[PDB]
Amino acid sequence: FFEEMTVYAPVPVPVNGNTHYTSESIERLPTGNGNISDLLRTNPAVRMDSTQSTSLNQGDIRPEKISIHGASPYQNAYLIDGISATNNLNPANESDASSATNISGMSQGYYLDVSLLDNVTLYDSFVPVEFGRFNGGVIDAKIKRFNKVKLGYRTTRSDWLTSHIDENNKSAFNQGSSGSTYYSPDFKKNFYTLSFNQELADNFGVTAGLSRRQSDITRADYVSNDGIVAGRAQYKNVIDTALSKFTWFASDRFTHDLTLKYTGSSRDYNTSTFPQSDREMGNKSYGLAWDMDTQLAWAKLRTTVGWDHISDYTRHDHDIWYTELSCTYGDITGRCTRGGLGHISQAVDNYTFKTRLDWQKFAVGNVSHQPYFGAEYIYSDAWTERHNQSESYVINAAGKKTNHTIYHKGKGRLGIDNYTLYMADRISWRNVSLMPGVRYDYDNYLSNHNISPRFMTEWDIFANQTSMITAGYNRYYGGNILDMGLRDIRNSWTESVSGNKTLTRYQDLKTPYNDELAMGLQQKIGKNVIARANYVYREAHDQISKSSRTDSATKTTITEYNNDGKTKTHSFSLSFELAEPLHIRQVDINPQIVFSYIKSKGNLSLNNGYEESNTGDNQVVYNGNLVSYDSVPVADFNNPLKISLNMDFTHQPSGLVWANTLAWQEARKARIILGKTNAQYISEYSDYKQYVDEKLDSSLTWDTRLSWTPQFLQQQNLTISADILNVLDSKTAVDTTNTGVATYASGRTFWLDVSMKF
Ligand SMILES: CCCCCCCCO[C@@H]1O[C@H](CO)[C@@H](O)[C@H](O)[C@H]1O
Ligand SMILES: CCCCCCCCO[C@@H]1O[C@H](CO)[C@@H](O)[C@H](O)[C@H]1O
Ligand SMILES: CCCCCCCCO[C@@H]1O[C@H](CO)[C@@H](O)[C@H](O)[C@H]1O
Ligand SMILES: CCCCCCCCO[C@@H]1O[C@H](CO)[C@@H](O)[C@H](O)[C@H]1O
Ligand SMILES: CCCCCCCCO[C@@H]1O[C@H](CO)[C@@H](O)[C@H](O)[C@H]1O
Ligand SMILES: CCCCCCCCO[C@@H]1O[C@H](CO)[C@@H](O)[C@H](O)[C@H]1O
Ligand SMILES: CCCCCCCCO[C@@H]1O[C@H](CO)[C@@H](O)[C@H](O)[C@H]1O
Ligand SMILES: [Mg+2]
Ligand SMILES: [Mg+2]
Repeated sequence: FFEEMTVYAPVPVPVNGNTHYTSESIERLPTGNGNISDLLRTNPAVRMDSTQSTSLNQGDIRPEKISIHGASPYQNAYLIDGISATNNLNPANESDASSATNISGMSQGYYLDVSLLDNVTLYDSFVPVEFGRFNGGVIDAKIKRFNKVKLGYRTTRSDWLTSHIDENNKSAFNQGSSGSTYYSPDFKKNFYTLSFNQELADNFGVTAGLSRRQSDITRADYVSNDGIVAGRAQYKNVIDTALSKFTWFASDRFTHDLTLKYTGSSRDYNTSTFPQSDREMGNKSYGLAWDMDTQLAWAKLRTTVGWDHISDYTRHDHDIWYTELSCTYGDITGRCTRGGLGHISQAVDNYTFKTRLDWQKFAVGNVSHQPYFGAEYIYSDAWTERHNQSESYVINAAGKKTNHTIYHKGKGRLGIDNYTLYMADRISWRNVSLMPGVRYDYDNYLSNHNISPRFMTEWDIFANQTSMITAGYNRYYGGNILDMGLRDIRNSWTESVSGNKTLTRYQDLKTPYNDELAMGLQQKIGKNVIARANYVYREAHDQISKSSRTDSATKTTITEYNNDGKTKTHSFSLSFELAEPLHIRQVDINPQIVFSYIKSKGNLSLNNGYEESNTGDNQVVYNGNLVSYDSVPVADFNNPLKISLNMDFTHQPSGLVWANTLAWQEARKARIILGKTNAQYISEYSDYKQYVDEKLDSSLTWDTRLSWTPQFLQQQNLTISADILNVLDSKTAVDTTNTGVATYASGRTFWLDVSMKF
């Protein structure tokens, strides 16, 4: 509806607030593990946490965190075919640790292998009324409709990866861990894909995508008090993906779709120091969706009936975790800790009922109107469970148990009703396009009536589509964190002597939101250059943070959640591309320059999210100065300037495609909290928290993918590809400890993949 200059460049970029990633572009770009986060790292609206996936943990194949326009990584709406696929149970808890209540999770409900998706669409700004419950952006994964059998093999290993490690981390890295932080010294990645589409009957068919991504990380199974490794074992990390879509083109009026979705993540861990501490930590999501499109003469009606199960779990091998003062395990003699703390889980089931009505285009004088309305109902069943009774204790040689704790078999469930109403009008007069809209959200979890005004306007300045300006104002209200209401039930299962149970105060919370002011320019320079300039301003208000206290008499820790967090972020992007690529001796060259600049100031850390507790600090000492906390730069997802030269080489006679991305990223600042002993500390300001920012290293990263399709074979069935990540083997310090011990980004990495079509 809005006029747009299509992206012919190597890397997709934001057009009118949205970026489209086709399967061609997902396959052409080197995407590592093939998680949606690998696809979106190149987007100028996105910032990753460079301290997350480092030289120390390339074995892990799970999806990574993404910040859109300064928003936190738990504030994005992840959807599959327009249906919510976001894990709102407790996305901030990523800890791989073992405990009675620890469960590792993230915001992505399904860890989807992107190589099976038809396309992925990211909305970063000018987001329409249909999308909601997010503070930063919307990621919409789309499933292919029948239109072919493809087999794909992809592999990599620790031998093909260069690890830049500080000498201080060498021992922990070789063992495979340091307490609850796990490393991947030795690993082998085998990824298998199977995709097919088959017409089953007249106007009826199905598409099925299956993917098994496995990483076998080798660590020490047992480490002694001395630090002596006794043996090594293989810890299976696997993500299974199963996607399927049935389409029945029943008639001119009706079209039916039935979608089956399933992602199975499973990771084996153990505590090196504790014998018999094996545990399976995982995440399982599956669901169904019946879509129906009814075409009438005056309007189009789209209905969706859906069910999704999103879960995370910890399943120890053992049910008892205990400390023997005189060890009876194997040949261990001293004090030893053995076992595990059973099986726990957390889940949310959504029952979705959506409707959208698209009225036919009509005129009121010379002003063209195309309105649309939506109504949605989502029932959420959210729960946490302790599957088996567990115990902990210290036992003496005689058999006397002390410091005994019992974890009781239990389950706690929550029922939530979510409603959505929305309407927008597509207004078009001459060279001006207008889309005014309003979205309404209500839930009985926080019981807040949320009104989101949504407005974007586009002006074709000369009406020849050479200069187009887009401006807009939009409000984005986020979703809920179900842990707040569920944790107390999980903490009540604990029966111990001096254990503080929890009381969580959250029902008076206002829903967190972003106000956005955005301006976009699409400009044709000369005959062959397309230039895109975008500015996005985001004010993040009523951001969730907390404060706590422990009460002795009642033996309770009272956490009171609040809306004290606030950030201001300025986002700028400048892109240059060619309408026509160069042609030299049959080699087609497609070049692109992308500038991305994101500066954010706030009184919180994005990684902390709703668990942030320092928002009550109105003032801080920052780099020797007593300043307002809101004026201080945000400490994470903080590499402000990004400059990229992207270049695709295509030589059809030889069946070769050469994709290259050269990315220069600005150094991030590592925040350090100063103690009274610190040389830079100021006693004058002792009543305030004091921080110093240490700038680290900038990174020049060259990622490449060389794809060969042997021309001798009829139908071009076979394709062999090589991916090289960080070709220059840049050594970049992503993070540093208080002592000065540095964490490094990953070094040169080689990926080999084969695909056969039939
Ligand atoms: C398509 C994938 C081709 C892989 C070719 C082998 C990659 C070699 O990889 C290199 O090997 C060196 C010696 O073993 C190591 O020192 C380097 O760290 C490693 O990057
Ligand atoms: C219909 C089945 C579709 C997927 C086919 C690929 C499954 C690969 O499966 C893998 O095979 C390996 C064989 O060496 C085993 O060692 C692994 O444990 C297994 O996960
Ligand atoms: C998961 C989908 C459930 C619906 C069952 C599939 C019905 C397919 O029905 C098909 O419809 C065609 C007309 O559209 C006819 O020409 C075919 O003979 C008939 O098999
Ligand atoms: C596609 C389905 C469209 C949305 C259906 C809206 C149903 C509204 O239902 C109403 O919700 C109120 C709020 O909890 C309740 O107080 C009322 O008792 C209930 O009937
Ligand atoms: C949170 C308490 C109700 C849980 C849902 C139970 C089964 C569906 O009952 C729902 O009740 C709502 C009223 O609250 C209505 O708005 C819905 O239309 C109705 O489907
Ligand atoms: C078509 C969509 C209809 C649903 C709109 C949401 C109406 C929310 O309405 C609210 O319902 C609560 C009960 O759950 C009451 O406590 C509130 O007083 C009432 O304002
Ligand atoms: C398509 C490009 C649009 C350019 C928009 C104007 C430049 C925005 O610039 C911003 O202005 C703010 C004003 O208070 C300052 O606070 C920011 O530091 C500054 O970066
Ligand atoms: Mg290596
Ligand atoms: Mg309330």
